[PDB]
Amino acid sequence: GPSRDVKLTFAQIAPPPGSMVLRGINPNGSIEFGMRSDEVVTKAMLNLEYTPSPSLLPVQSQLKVYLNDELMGVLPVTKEQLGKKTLAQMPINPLFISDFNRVRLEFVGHYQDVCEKPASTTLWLDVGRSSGLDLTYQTLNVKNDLSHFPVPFFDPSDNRTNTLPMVFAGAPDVGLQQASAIVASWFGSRSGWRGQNFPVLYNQLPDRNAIVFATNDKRPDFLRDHPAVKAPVIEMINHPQNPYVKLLVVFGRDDKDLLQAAKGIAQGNILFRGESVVVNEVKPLLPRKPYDAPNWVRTDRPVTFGELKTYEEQLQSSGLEPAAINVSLNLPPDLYLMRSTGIDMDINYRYTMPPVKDSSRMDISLNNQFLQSFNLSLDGKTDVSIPALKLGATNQLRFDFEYMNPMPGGSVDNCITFQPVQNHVVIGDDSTIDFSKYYHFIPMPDLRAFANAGFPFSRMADLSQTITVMPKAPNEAQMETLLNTVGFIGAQTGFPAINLTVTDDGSTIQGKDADIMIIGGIPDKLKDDKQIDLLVQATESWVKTPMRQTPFPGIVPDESDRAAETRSTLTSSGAMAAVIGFQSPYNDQRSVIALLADSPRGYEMLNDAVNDSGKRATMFGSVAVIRESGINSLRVGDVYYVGH
Amino acid sequence: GPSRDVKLTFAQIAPPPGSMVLRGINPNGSIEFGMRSDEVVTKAMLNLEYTPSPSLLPVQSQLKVYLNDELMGVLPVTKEQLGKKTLAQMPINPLFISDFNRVRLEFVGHYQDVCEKPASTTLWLDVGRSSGLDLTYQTLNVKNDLSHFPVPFFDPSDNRTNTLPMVFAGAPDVGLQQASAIVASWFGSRSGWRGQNFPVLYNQLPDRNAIVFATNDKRPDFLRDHPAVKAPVIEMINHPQNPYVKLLVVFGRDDKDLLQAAKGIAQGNILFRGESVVVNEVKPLLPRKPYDAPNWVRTDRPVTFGELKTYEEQLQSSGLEPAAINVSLNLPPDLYLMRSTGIDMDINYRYTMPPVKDSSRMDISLNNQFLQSFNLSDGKTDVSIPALKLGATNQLRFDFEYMNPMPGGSVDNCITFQPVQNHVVIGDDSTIDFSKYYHFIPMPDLRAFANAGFPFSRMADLSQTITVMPKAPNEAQMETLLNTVGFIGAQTGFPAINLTVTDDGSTIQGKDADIMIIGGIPDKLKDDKQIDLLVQATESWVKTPMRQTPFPGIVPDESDRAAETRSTLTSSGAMAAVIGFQSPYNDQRSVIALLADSPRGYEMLNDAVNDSGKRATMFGSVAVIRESGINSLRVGDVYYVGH
Repeated sequence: GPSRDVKLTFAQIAPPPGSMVLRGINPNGSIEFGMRSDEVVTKAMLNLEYTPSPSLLPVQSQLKVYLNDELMGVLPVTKEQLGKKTLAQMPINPLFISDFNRVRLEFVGHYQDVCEKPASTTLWLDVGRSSGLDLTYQTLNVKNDLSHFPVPFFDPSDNRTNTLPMVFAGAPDVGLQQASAIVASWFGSRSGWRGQNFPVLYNQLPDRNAIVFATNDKRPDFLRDHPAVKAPVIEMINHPQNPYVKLLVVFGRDDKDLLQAAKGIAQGNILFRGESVVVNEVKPLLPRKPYDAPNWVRTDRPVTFGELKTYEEQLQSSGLEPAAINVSLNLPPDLYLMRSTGIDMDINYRYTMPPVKDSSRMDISLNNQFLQSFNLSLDGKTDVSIPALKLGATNQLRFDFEYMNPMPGGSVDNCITFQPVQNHVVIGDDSTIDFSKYYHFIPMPDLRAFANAGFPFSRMADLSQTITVMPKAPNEAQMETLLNTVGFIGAQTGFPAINLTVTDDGSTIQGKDADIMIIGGIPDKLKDDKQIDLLVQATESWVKTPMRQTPFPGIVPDESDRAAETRSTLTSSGAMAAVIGFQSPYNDQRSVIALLADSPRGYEMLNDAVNDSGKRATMFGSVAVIRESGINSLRVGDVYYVGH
Repeated sequence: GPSRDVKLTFAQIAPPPGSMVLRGINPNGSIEFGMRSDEVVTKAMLNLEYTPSPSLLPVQSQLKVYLNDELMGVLPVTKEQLGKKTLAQMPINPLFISDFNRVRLEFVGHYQDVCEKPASTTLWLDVGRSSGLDLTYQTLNVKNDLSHFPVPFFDPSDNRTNTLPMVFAGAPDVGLQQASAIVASWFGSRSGWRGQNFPVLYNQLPDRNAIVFATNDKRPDFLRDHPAVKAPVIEMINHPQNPYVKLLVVFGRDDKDLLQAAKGIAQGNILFRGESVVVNEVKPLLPRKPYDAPNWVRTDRPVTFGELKTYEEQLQSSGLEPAAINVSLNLPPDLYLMRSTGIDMDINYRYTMPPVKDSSRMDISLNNQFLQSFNLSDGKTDVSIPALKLGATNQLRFDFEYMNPMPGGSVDNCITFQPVQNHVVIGDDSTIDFSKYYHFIPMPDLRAFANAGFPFSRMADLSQTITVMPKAPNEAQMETLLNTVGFIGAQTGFPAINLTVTDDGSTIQGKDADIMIIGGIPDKLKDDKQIDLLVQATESWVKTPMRQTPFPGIVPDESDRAAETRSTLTSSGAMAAVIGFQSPYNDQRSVIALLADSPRGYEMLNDAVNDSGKRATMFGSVAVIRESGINSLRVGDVYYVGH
């Protein structure tokens, strides 16, 4: 079977800073990696480029490698490697590996053997960011059972961006488009932060796990002599060229049957069994609530920290120096602070009584911004008022415990020291955080929330109040960008779009209360609003520039730094994509976000910018222009507030 | 491609104390540099001529060399070189170099082993300012794509002056002059504090990247083969001799199309695509308000610290000794307060609560001068800044001075530990009022012009600004015009797009706008009243204002600033005269004249206007720039601008 040779380095598995330093207080460095439970590793090796300390002793210092609680090897320090950068090759036995492994490097060092100062900064060993673990994956044969779903298509263990191409049969219909969008949104919600890309190709066949859409009419070229189905059925067959890649052929009589199948897949994914699964009836019971997403916190009532734990071992730490506890809480980017009172949180922290009252403080930080420090000299219910002014869509709350332990040293001749004792730190699980007093009222025309959270469309979980307009007979690129943006919206939230509406005519939205989404060409029905700032055409394009451009604006905007100063029009022969956001001419409380290109290369740029989270989270303002030189954003046009 | 050896001394890249000392509380010494993004660094080595402390332990004390959090090598101190001067060269791996690199040196020291105490002045390692980085840049070939604009001409990762020569077609008319001035203003505004220089050549291709201006009738050299165009196009072609340098060719049917192309390049440059960009329609919607410049602070509303960061972690610090938090305020030089109460600001600082009140404080200072102090024993303090040094640019520095009352045990039992760090943060919500001021100042001086360009930069777009130029100017006068326009544009944050370049004095008669004389003073001017330093290329006369006292009062006096003697003399050298006076047509408008007597004088004037060290030392109403520097004096009548 096929076997790839991936060589992951130390710059994408190690902490953000990269090169880690192994001191005496934190001598453990862990890097995590896993396989998709289908491919088997072979010929795995670890290359370490470390530079020991010139002070530590040669033989009494060593670097231990632990794959999973098993010492794979021990590299000692020699007299020549005392202060020189040395390359060490460590073999990794491909037998103790599992679905998820954490290679842990532990460094022990001793510079003095008589009166060594524990936790001294003279001893250190830092691995280089050029290190890497080279391992080859070999693909095995899948059992071909729909019970394991979506394991063969999408495995949550893989950290690489999910690549799931969808193959239509050319010129999708109205129902087929919305069903494919539902499936893509479900896959994006299943993926999450991993990032998802759906390369769509018509009447072709890739060499990767794909999804084949069939409706008993306009079937792909290779779905020949297949019997018609009475009800929507989902069958998992193999590729005819090679049996080492599994497809997903969804069937149905008409577009409505395929939509029912997609709804059953997105919702009833827990009843999948065997190989073929027939859907017969799917009906809801009650609608969803606004601003209610599984990934977003509950703003209606205070939520405990127990509902904000990714793993059970998040709210506890140990060791000579207790590490900082980091918690993530996603919330909608509509929190507007009116009374400047902030949020009130009660932290029920339990700590260790220090030997002396030396103020082993504890600090709370929000996005690397110190909020307040509490003395430490044992649960305490403190009412912490957070002066929150930069609460966006995603943040990170850090509780650090700066422990300083005085150790009796004695005198010059009477050198006596004590080894450090480990301190246990735990945050109270009953601790709560309140977000009820925060209101929902913000400037609408900004798309920073759209790129970070998708707020304009993600008002409700199932996207009921959203209408996406598509051009007649879409090509590959238009459907590709549609699927990509729908999957991104679904991943930013926690629930897929089940009640989304797709239309091919631009006059069908006249008189409806919904958020309009333009994917291809802006229809002439609403193009006359003139609030659309940047328009991309075959070769011409005109943009409007504001009066003042500030890198960091204030909390409340002003009508003086957003008015269009000059309008510049020009034409060229290059590629350029545009992301614009304006007010709908049919309602004063809804918005329209349009992603538009002109050429296939522009669509490719738009897809590369939307799929990747590095280039997408760097846009703000009202308008964004994506070109070969990345993406440039500007805040032009009048501002209109949304909310109450 | 050509290789240029570069030696960056430690003086021009480190903070301006000259040298850096690495103590036990501040062992981090940082050095920032950048890469042009179109060149690759090869054979980079770091030299260090440092002195350690003699009380250091030889093996248990070393220094690191981190390049973007990557240890290139560690240097220990041997017993023989414990107190002596130590020179060491370390090879730097060019693979980890990026657009903006920060080399941080960390020093670890241990003078004792059983009872060593931090914050002690017995252990130290100081690097002299004789060291520097030795690296050889190697240019590459860009993709010739206009989407990366103005990347090949101006990179935000550079630190040296941006020399951008502009090749015209010879004897440019008013339209070409105005277009070149607009382009130079835009480039200077994009550059900013990096320094701007715009040499001009006629039918001479330069070595560096340049901009070519064409008209389809007076075609310059090496462009006769290019076919005629139907509309103003912007194309970036390669230099025929050496392709590693790029030239920006601007075409147009006539001067009006060239001006339109320049206006489009200035404003509509965010959507350049591929190559040969055709600009057709560039029209404005509404005019610009006075005192509306991006770099200058907004006076219509109270301004917060969020709009004055220009950074990400400027309002916060950490470590044992929290570094000072500096915020720069760029105010216009036209500010007058009769109430004399001073501007009030609402500081919302917060800090780490120390264990016991030990008189740890925070000092707020302005222009490197102590202003106020607050004890740390989390607030909305109203601080009234006395307006005594508020000029055109300043620096507001909050320095959190701490001292930790850490115990040390008894004489027979000394305790050991590691000192804890403390974080400080101001918060991007502290506002400062600036609407309680008026715009009324006596303006015969040149300090506001040299520092901010006030009389001409009242409107960021230079709408009411008339610059005269001689008939068929040479390279020197055009260079002077381009340089002064670029400087005015860089002091502000908006390109001068609506400036008016004229050639005859008939347009000056009956027009409400400031005057900028470059070539020479016209006949209607230089009436020998309120005008000094008339240089007829042979002799010159200067007036002494009866007194020359450094550091005058805030409000100037009229008894001292009065002409006493008119000394006339003929010489054989070269001089440049900067003269500021009042226009006879309008009382509010003013006339600034930058003139020279000889080509060497024009060169000295261009050099003075280009740099910034010799420009900040210019004040008064008259400035004479000779081969021995610039000397200024305040003479003439006083006229007030403002209501």
